[PDB]
Amino acid sequence: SGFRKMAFPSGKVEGCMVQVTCGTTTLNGLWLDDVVYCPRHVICTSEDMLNPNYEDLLIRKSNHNFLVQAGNVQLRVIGHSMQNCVLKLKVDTANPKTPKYKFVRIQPGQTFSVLACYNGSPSGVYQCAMRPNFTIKGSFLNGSCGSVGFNIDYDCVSFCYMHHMELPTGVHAGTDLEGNFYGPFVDRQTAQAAGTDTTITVNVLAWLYAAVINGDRWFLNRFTTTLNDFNLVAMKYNYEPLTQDHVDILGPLSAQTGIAVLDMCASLKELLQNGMNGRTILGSALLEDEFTPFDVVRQCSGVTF
Amino acid sequence: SGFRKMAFPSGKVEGCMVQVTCGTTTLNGLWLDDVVYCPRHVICTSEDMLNPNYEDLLIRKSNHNFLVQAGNVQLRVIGHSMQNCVLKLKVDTANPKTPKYKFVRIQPGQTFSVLACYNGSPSGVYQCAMRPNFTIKGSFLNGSCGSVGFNIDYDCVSFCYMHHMELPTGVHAGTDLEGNFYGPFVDRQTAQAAGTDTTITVNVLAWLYAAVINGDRWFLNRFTTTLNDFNLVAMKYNYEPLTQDHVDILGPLSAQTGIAVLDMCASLKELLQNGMNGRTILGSALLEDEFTPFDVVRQCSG
Ligand SMILES: CO[C@@]1(C(=O)Nc2cncc3ccc(F)cc23)CCOc2ccc(Cl)cc21
Ligand SMILES: CO[C@@]1(C(=O)Nc2cncc3ccc(F)cc23)CCOc2ccc(Cl)cc21
Ligand SMILES: [Cl-]
Repeated sequence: SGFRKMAFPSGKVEGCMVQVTCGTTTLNGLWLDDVVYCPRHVICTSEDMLNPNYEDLLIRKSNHNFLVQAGNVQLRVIGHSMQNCVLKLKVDTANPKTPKYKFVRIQPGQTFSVLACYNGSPSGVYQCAMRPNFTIKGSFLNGSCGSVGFNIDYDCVSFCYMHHMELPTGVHAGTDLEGNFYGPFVDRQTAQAAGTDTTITVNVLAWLYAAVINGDRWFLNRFTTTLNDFNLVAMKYNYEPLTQDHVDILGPLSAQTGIAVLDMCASLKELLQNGMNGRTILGSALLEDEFTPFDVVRQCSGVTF
Repeated sequence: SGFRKMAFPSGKVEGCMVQVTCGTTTLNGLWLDDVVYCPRHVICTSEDMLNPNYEDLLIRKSNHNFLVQAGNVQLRVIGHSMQNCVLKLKVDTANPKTPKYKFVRIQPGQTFSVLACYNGSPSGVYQCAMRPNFTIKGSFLNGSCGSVGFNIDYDCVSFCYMHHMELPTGVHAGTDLEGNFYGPFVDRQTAQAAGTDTTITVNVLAWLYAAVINGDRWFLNRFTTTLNDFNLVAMKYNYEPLTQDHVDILGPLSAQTGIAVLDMCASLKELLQNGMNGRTILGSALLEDEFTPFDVVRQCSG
């Protein structure tokens, strides 16, 4: 019993975190094989960030301008190239701790673990979801750039996020490991804002199934709904549309608890129109949307890595 | 910016998790140097659990009755001793991945990261606190026994908890790494129950200071309170008494925000009276009590 916001074990990722310094800017890099990946804005000064020409700024740098520190060992940079918003620093030494890995681009609603780092040193691990507005509600201070997001499937680490910036509302923006931003963001000091966010409907439903598995049933009712009626209601509360794929994905949880996906949608509909009425669900007074259906199955079954 | 429930990076602890098997019982062990620590109930059968005589059950076991698996490598048990509710299995190989570590016994209100494991394999990491009733609100299924709680301050892993039991309310009980249970719990299947739980007041105050540091001030008020008047109100909402030690501990956060501890206590009193009125504090509609003053400083400053 118990339901916690749980991150993947961060060990396989901790063995890849390095410090990257270029001039006065220090941030984090991900050392996989003989390449260190980091935000390309490490080459920029505060004045450069206003309007940077990254090819022009990069062509002026030599390998020795990048200081890469792996623990108390300085790695030697033997090449450098840019891929979208990520800088790839070729180093002489392959990381002996390189795990089996993939670079995956995730969709909004998908969750991942973030290993927050400062000066190439991991300080914390937390779980978060890629919001529908492509931001993440992370916890990052100055120097956290280059910290990464990941999922671990079997023994393979799928790197899905690299931290680049904080928006004025305190939320965060970054890229996949191929340097493509999630969202309409750019790595430039200019007016940028997170768009209107929505709630991840399939995730709230997954978390309602987690509450039922853990003995919380007060929100259940005799009612069912149609997918179309539920979406008409959901749109009204800034909830993402629920598709047939979401209903299919919730199938296993629907079979385990005996509550049909549209039966649980009628609970969610009632919760949106009437509130919790002083009650909580899994120790929360808000409907939680940062657990996917797969996270619920993994935690309520104990999958290991 | 941002305030998350943050766990410590679990890598240093993952390299210590082993599987311990004794007969039909399989659970987790913590391999540090040449010793594997695990709950002593690994020697029990489901029937032995009502009234086990651990010294009598242990004296019947030899080293080869304990199968210790570190990854795909079987370790050789060369000794065994019991220390309170922990079984210490001496093994013939020191863990090459043994980090710099300490065994620390924590007080209620303290937080730590849990590396939940099954069959010596880590499955997840989460943050939690030692409740005032000495239980932890963890996420543990059958086979999670032996999973550990820890903090990492600097490069040293301080092991503070080892999981042993799930109480009937779904909450969890365990020991420090010297085998002393937190709370009035015993490693027996006799009727046991978590005492009435309360909110960790100093932690809610720390989290209110975290909200102020992150720009949330809506809950502040022009009022102050005496420590005694605050406690009289706090007791009525099942909040732990706030001691002068707690007020002193909140000193740094008070100095950083410019809000006196007793002024923050007056905001809390008002929050308890009014609720949040549709508002949130750091993305939460409930008053959070699983962040200590130390956690707030660490996450907001460094
Ligand atoms: C690299 O610095 C920028 C940045 O957002 N940094 C930060 C990232 N995360 C957390 C932060 C917390 C506090 C803080 F002062 C800065 C943070 C701030 C300057 O403008 C820009 C413009 C574009 C880009 Cl892609 C990055 C940056
Ligand atoms: C060691 O087994 C006991 C136990 O609480 N196990 C569990 C621990 N954690 C999570 C669990 C989730 C589900 C479950 F069925 C059992 C769990 C089972 C009940 O009797 C006792 C009596 C005393 C002690 Cl110290 C332990 C135990
Ligand atoms: Cl303590």
